[PDB]
Amino acid sequence: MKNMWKSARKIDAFQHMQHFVQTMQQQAQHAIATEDQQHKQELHKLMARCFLKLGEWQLNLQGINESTIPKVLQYYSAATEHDRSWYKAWHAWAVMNFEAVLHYKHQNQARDE
Repeated sequence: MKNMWKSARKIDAFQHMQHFVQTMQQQAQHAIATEDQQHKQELHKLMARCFLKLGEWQLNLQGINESTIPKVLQYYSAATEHDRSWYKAWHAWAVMNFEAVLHYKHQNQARDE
């Protein structure tokens, strides 16, 4: 799916990503055991990478606005929750929040006039 996105097929890849992460969450819910818990850590890593890609691709497609910011924020928060010790996830989450701050500042300036 990363290759699909790199092939310019964006919307379909993103929808597939949503479906795949939902399925992967369902599988996690189905996953309860010790060695299965290790596979669940692997699941968390993979699906946190996935959530980061969901946030990034939704940002790229739908741009930045009041409606889009909550969804990507939710994706990145989920990614951080899945892996708290991944630099990319936390950096992306902070970058998104900072961009939201800048966006609201810009609309403050617009509202001033």
